[PDB]
Amino acid sequence: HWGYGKHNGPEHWHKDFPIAKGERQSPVDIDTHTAKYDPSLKPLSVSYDQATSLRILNNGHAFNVEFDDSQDKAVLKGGPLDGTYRLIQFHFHWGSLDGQGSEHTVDKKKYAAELHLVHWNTKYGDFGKAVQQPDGLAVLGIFLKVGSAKPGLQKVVDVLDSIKTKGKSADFTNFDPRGLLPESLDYWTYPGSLTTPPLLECVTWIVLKEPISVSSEQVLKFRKLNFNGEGEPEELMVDNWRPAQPLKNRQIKASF
Ligand SMILES: NCC(=O)NCCOCCOCCNC(=O)c1ccc(S(N)(=O)=O)cc1
Ligand SMILES: [Hg+2]
Ligand SMILES: [Zn+2]
Repeated sequence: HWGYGKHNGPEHWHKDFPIAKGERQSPVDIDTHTAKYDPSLKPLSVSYDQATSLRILNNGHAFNVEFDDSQDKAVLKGGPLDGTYRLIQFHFHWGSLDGQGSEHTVDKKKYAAELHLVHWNTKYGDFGKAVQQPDGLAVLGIFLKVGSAKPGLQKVVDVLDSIKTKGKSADFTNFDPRGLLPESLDYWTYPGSLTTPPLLECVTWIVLKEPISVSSEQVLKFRKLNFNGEGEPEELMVDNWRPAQPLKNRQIKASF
């Protein structure tokens, strides 16, 4: 099955998921000189004071921190969006080296990692239904650059040892996502898709201008994770990112 290896990597995904070559894929390069300043763009509204984290899980392609989304607990609104989007999970994409790892690029510049905070439009009732609509999801993308440690990320880093292989999970309550946000909420937005199979084109991307910094040691722990399950040949979970895809006439709007 699909992965990031040379035999099952992104270049092969189109075979089982033809949408891989659709008209609104994701990730893309943000050409900052071609991005359009849209004055009609509203400021983002991140309401995560009430977020209820549940657990963390190694799903074989990344680690996900899941939240309780049975109620309007942690939501995203404003920006290019209409209605409320509820946080379901967050995960990262990282590289084998500091010079690569992000999915989206800014003027072809790659970051060490990229944080994705996944939300689904509540008008559709459930996540499964949101994935069948063109305005079904909203993913908040935050770039990670190597520098100073991120206080707020440390809690995640420490549990990683507990979910080393695919299929492992650990309780992960009382995690506050606000600790992962940059100071500024300026963003780029464009119509896109999931970045992993099934690559559904249901996402409104909100990519923050300002990156968060993490330490070398924080990033290193990410790379200690395994793609494989327990008792199988060890394969380091690195470079779980997809290359930039053709914009194809879509327009990237800037809130700044
Ligand atoms: N009805 C059968 C069926 O499979 N329906 C599935 C409904 O939607 C399924 C989508 O796959 C779910 C798993 N993936 C994700 O949730 C998921 C979420 C976000 C991103 S990303 N990287 O673009 O932020 C990538 C993947
Ligand atoms: Hg869709
Ligand atoms: Zn992602």
